Amino acid sequence: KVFGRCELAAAMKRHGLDNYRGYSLGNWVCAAKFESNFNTQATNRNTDGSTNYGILQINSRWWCNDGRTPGSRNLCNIPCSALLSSDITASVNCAKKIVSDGNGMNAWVAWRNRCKGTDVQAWIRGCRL
Ligand SMILES: [Cl-]
Ligand SMILES: [Cl-]
Ligand SMILES: [Cl-]
Ligand SMILES: [Cl-]
Ligand code: NA
Repeated sequence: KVFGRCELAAAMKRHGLDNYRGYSLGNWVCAAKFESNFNTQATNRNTDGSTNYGILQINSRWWCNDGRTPGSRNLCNIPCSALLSSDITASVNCAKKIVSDGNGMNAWVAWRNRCKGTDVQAWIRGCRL
C-alpha cells in the first residue's frame, strides 16, 4: 500500500507514535517519506546482505527474520514480510523498539540526514488528526 501523507500521519497517531520517546508525529512522517515514499512494500538490499523492509525500512540484521541474513537477530520477533503489510501495526511496534534502543531516531540514517533539525511539523500541516 502507498499511503497518503495525512493518511499515514493518522495511522501512526492511532498506533501511538505521536510523541513516542519524545518524537513528534512529523518526525515519523518525514522518516517514512524518505525511507519508503510511504510505500509499505518498499524493500532495499544493503551492501552487507541484510535487507530493509516497509514504510520505515527496518533492517533484517537486527530486527526481523527473512531467512537470508547470516548471523542476524530478530529482535522484534517477526518475519520481515510482516513489515510489508497494508496494516502498519508490525512496522510501528518494531519502530518503537528501535527508537528505544539508545540512539533514538538516529537509528534511521535518512531521518538524521533529511529530517533532523528541519521543520518536521510541515509533514502533518493541513491534516485532520
Ligand atoms: Cl508528500
Ligand atoms: Cl510534528
Ligand atoms: Cl537469517
Ligand atoms: Cl532521543
Ligand atoms: Na534477522
